[PDB]
Amino acid sequence: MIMFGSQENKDPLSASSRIGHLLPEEQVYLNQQSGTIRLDCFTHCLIVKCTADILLLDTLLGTLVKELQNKYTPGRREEAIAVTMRFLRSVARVFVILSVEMASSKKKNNFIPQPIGKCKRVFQALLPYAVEELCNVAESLIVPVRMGIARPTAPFTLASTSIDAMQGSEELFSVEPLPPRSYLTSASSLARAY
Amino acid sequence: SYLTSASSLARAYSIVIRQISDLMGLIPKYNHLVYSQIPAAVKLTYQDAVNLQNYVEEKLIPTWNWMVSIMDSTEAQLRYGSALASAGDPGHPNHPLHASQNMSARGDFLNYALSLMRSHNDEHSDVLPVLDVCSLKHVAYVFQALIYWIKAMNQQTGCIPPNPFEVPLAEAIPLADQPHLLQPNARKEDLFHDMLLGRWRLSLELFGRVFMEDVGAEPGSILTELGGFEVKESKFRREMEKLRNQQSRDLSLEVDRDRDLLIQQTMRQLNNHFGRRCATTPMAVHRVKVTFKDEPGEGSGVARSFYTAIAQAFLSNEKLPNLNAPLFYQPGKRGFYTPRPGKNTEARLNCFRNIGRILGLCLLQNELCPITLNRHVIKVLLGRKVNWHDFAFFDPVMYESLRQLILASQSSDADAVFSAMDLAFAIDLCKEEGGGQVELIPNGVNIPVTPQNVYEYVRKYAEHRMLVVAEQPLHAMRKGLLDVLPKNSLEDLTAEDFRLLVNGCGEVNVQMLISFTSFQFKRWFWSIVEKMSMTERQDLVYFWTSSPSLPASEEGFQPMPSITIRPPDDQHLPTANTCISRLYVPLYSSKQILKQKLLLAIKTKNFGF
Amino acid sequence: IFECRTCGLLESLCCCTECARVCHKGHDCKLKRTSPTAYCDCWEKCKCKTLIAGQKSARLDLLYRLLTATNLVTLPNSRGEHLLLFLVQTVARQTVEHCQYRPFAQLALERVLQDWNALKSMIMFGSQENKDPLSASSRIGHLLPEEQVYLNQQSGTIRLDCFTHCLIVKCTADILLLDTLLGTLVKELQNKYTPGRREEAIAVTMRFLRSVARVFVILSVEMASIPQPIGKCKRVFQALLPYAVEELCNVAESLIVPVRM
Amino acid sequence: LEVLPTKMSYAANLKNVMNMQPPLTSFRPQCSFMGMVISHDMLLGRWRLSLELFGRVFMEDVGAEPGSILTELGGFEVKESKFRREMEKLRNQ
Ligand SMILES: [Zn+2]
Ligand SMILES: [Zn+2]
Repeated sequence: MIMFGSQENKDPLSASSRIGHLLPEEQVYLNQQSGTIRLDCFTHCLIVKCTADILLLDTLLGTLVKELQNKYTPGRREEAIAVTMRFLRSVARVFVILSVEMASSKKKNNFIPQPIGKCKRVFQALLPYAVEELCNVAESLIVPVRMGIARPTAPFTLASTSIDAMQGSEELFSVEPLPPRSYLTSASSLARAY
Repeated sequence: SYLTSASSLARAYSIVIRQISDLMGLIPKYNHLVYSQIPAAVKLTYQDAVNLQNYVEEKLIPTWNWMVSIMDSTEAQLRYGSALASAGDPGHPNHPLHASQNMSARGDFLNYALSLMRSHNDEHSDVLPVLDVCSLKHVAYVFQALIYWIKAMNQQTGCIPPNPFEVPLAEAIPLADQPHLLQPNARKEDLFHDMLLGRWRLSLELFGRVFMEDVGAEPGSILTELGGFEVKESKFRREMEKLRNQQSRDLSLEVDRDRDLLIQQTMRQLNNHFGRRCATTPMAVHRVKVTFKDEPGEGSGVARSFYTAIAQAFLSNEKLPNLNAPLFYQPGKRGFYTPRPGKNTEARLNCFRNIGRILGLCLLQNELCPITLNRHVIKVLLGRKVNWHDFAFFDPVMYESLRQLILASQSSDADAVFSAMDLAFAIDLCKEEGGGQVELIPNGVNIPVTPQNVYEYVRKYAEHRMLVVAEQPLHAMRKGLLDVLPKNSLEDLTAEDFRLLVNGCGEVNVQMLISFTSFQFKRWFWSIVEKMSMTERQDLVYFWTSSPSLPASEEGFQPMPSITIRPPDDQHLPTANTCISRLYVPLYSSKQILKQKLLLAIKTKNFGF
Repeated sequence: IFECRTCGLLESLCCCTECARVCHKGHDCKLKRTSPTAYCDCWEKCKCKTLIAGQKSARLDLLYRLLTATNLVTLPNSRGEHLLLFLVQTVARQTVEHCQYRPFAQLALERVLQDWNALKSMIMFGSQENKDPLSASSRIGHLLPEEQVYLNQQSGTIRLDCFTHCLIVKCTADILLLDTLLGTLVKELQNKYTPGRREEAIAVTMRFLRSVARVFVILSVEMASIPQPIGKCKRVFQALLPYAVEELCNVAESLIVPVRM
Repeated sequence: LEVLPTKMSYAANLKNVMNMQPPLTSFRPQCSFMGMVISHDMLLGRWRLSLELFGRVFMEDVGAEPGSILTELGGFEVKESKFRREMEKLRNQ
């Protein structure tokens, strides 16, 4: 599951040979990229769409932690870290989107939405690796505003209720990849994400 | 208002960078240019010259890193999108080439944020990255300036040659195989310092289309030089407009519609005009006017009818009045003609000479002259060096058949194979010339070709079929254009540009026609013209603007084509005013029957004013 | 034209700008912006002390001795302009008015630039240890210590820009003045006899080329894609090519920094 | 950061910031951003005027984030709001 996106199932990642290959440099750009749309769909469903049963998330973290401290099997430690790192990148992507959508606690309710609360549980149980991965995620968001990279976009309102936030998130995450054959708003919004 | 300030600061930066480059160009020639002319100037040694260069480079390094990283990132995104188009399929509305690419504010931003996080660890798969290249024009000012620095510092302290190593013609020169890919804006790839300019090929292609009015107005812009048809035709359209309006002497032509008399009348006046003039002095005219008799009315539409009328006389393959063979033929694909040498009489030279003028006259006043020419004959007209790649335009069959011969000569067994063919340096002429073996080199009949000189044999076949057989027409047809257009007005445009300006668009494009013409009746009219056959579109435009084709640019209509809807009347027929290219159609509340009036009007093939 | 309350020159009555600084010095004389067509009326209501011109040969000779014996060229006048700045304004104003003549400032200015002391004062006029009476600075003796710093840093450069702009843009006359300014600068930039002079001439040239680059950029940014004002800026850079390239390198760097960040 | 920021130039200022360069419960944080232990009080005192405009212009957007230092250094404008609303809620109770 986690190492999906790599290898070929149904997408232009598959059939990258002569049929989708005009001299070798076509594959070079098609390679060096690993799919994560399928991975993101699994993560978003497990964090957002599912209920507060909080048993599948514990079950997933139980086996990841168990293999992260396995020594008697040769080479198991290295593949456990690579699996963990890719999974934590997916959770950070969902957490950034969810937190950016929702507004600040202006009503002094002192309540954090359940989907975000599940994201924090993953980060805490994997503290050394989550801290490392959140460092790179933050760097990707603020690098365009360090220079004039722009992509101005347009201002948008901030959702106050949970239901509105779950609306926007699923539009961009429940998506099928592909088959085979105003500037100041963007800077301020990226700075808010950082 | 941020991007306006950032783009202005980038323009101010470029003005300073040019001065450093301009100043540093005077260092080698200081004692001859500055120290002598200026009464009071400093004296420069050599040690401070190299130290000065080190100072400039170290200052410009931070800007170099800023620009290169941005241009590298955008180029990889643009190239990756083109890779996805080839592999992905059309249809699914996220394909880059699908119709949609041509949403809530919240939804629009979340994709940009998601794209950046995915591309940091280079995941970015199966989705086209979000990129608003129209917002990077302050970057384009910086990059264009630093190129100017290194495009001139390199001097201070095309025509594809390869003959061998062939590839199938289907993707080697695709323009030759489908000659209908000549859109006015067709990308050059589809038809067919230095390292950095080629390293960012795609990025410099988008620049010069979105950033040409600003950037490209600068005194040393690469985008202006890198520009293709869109900037070169506008420059030419002004170039011969300047010489058209300055002239105060006009010429009058007078011919009839009859085929035999038309050629006789047209020649009888053209040579008379050259009699009072000189060969060295160009035949530049303010305006040449021709009126057909038995039909009163003078105007622009009459002139357009003439160029088509004179073209059909030479287009056809029948004989001509003696004052003897037809002077054109199609050796390769249909539509593209090559001169017929024939008996090489003095009268034939004038016929090929005088067809040159009408090509220049058409360009001078910017009509269309439907005399389609092969690539090689167009090239020799402009003066560019003919090579062994445009021979593919002469025909696809022979070069491809000849291409296998070099490819087969790459094996040792080909020596035994070559003994079977045992070709010699002799070529049999086509049935066009009446046949007959011709020697490529002296005593070539007794000398059989070998795989050793297949490299040598190939080039002797081409130019024998290219130049010498058509030596006197190509040398005669040339001063036809020469005597009317100046020497220094055609060097910029290539053989590919020349065709679009002379012959216009290859086919009558309805999708361009709608964007060119101006006015529920229209929708019925537009549906009719979509399905009506391709054979008689040329007549409709001939009915429309007295020409079978369309100009390759929107400006090519002087004035713009218009259509006016008259009050309803089912008895009358549509009438076109060619002098203003205005078509009047009665307001018909029916679609199928309206086509009958259009077909009836088209078949008339008559004009009157 | 000017108006004076004390002399009664009002309404239709006016006095020329030459009479304002001599006949009406110290009065309540102010410039007015009305009715551009006029003529002087100073004598009709005042004893005009400007109707007589003296011996011209003695005027120049007197200027020669004052520029040699005395140290008077460094002192600015009551309006804050050093003598060189005043003269350049006169030449620019004169060359427009004097074109309407139907049948000294040029000579003095071309002579003042020829000596090193005047050029040193003009180019470094706003710089510290040189104080403009009318500037908001040179009053820093009663403000808090933190206020006094933040003001020792930064150096006045408006007066230098005004002088440089006039000699390049406004003084559209002959080029003799611009070559004269460079002639004494380059000579003082290659003199090895007087000790402690090379490093001083280097600093003066740096400051001057900074003003030219500031003027050259604004003119080029304003204009669309060669005008004489730009051609004069280009000539200055060529004559001091080693010292112009490095100055332009910093000028370009300052413009692109906010875009880069 | 001992020297008072004096130059009003972005290029020079960026040069300065660059060229100047057991039981687990015993672990203690060690903020030393590019040398020297840094306290929020020192940074707040250094950027004083810049933080007065920030808390007075960007009060509805940047002054609304969780744990923002724009709203607990705020003046009357932020003080008149939370007291009256808190009083109003108590009054209606
Ligand atoms: Zn007075
Ligand atoms: Zn007077």
